[PDB]
Amino acid sequence: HMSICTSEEWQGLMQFTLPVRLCKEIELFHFDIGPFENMWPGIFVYMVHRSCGTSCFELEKLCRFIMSVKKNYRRVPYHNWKHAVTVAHCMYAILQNNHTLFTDLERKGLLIACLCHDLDHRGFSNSYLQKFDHPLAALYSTSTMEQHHFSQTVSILQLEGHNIFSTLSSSEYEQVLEIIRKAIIATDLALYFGNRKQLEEMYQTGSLNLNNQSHRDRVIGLMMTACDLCSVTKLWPVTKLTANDIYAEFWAEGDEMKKLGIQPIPMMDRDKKDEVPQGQLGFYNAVAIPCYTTLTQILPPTEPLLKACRDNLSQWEKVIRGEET
Ligand SMILES: Cc1c(N)nc(C2CC2)nc1Cl
Ligand SMILES: [Mg+2]
Ligand SMILES: [Zn+2]
Repeated sequence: HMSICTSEEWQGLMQFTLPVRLCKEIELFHFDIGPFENMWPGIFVYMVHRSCGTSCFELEKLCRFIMSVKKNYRRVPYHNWKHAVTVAHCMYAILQNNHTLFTDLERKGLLIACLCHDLDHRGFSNSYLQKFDHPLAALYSTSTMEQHHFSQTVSILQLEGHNIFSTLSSSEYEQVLEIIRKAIIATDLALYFGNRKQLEEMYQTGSLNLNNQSHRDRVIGLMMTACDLCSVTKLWPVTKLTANDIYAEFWAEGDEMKKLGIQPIPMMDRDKKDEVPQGQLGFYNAVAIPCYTTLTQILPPTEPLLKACRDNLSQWEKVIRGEET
């Protein structure tokens, strides 16, 4: 079952107003929510109200939904409430800059999918769950955690007073749940490689057509990867601090494996931290740079993400060369 927020929590959120000085900052792709922890639920309400409107959702239901989602993120080093709001902010910046390409249903579904995309993450990878035959891997054979995050999103919507989508027609309700399911499953990095390869081929051959639902689904999937990996698009000190959290979580998985008698892969071994800069250079070359390159080709307003990713790749190269630590 899903944890539920308290009345004090959602009522407090209903009263929040964003300081006007932050309006200019929140619109920027490089915005880092880090320094504003108490404002994170309020920043999410602000982004939903800007993209979709103050009357898109019943305010009481939206505040209960957000505070219950926060309560169902766990105290893990990386896949936590901060990550959820960071990914939702990147989606907000992408949607704001490509507004007319997305329907009202898609913008509301994608912001909610981003806030919920790692719901109830336990700090263990799909690799761990599958290798050790965890019951989640029996229920969900592929994209294990992602299917769980979607099931948890539906469970929160089913809590009394939390169904923010109940006012949609029956056809739009089904459509928004499908947008959310596909977007959350797209955050499984195993699916990204094939998705990006298909999109690059569609773009290069001139067959990419945003009026085609299957092509829209793929573009949305790439947008979800771009948002999920957006710590690589922040200013260097922020990118480096988030990388410490990414590895702290993977090292705890590696420690658990060692206790269970299985040697972890080097990335998850805290005794192999010296290999992190080369691991990051590999991740940027194989995953991040191609992701933002293809995204910028399809959605030119997203170019700042690619520029920042390239800047951070250069910083990791400087670390390898001993110019930075
Ligand atoms: C964003 C992100 C991510 N999801 N996973 C990694 C693995 C340690 C390589 N690095 C980054 Cl930078
Ligand atoms: Mg995830
Ligand atoms: Zn994530």
